[PDB]
Amino acid sequence: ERQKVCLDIIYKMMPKLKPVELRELLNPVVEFVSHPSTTCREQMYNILMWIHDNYRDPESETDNDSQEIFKLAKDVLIQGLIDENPGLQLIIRNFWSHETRLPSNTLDRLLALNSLYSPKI
Repeated sequence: ERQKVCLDIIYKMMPKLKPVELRELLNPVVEFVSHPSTTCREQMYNILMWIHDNYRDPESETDNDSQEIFKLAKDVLIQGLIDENPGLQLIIRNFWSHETRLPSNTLDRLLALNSLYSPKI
């Protein structure tokens, strides 16, 4: 419960931090991939979808953190397709399979599935 409320106070305060702070916060939240208590893990993934969608940086490259944390977020959000809980794994599957995160020509989707290799899976 402490960790779930912590992840809540870090989800609500998150669209105010600057990448310098979000970087130092992103370590012990992505440390939640090996967690029991699927609710805290769903909060982790649920802040990481935000961190992913609002940090894609569509060809800006202005900040090292604003692409390093996107690297780490991508790493842990593709590390969730193998989640040992249906539904939650289904949520991550739907997150990835929606338009504009994996394409749908089945050619560029094929070339894009390589981008989510991430050895860990």
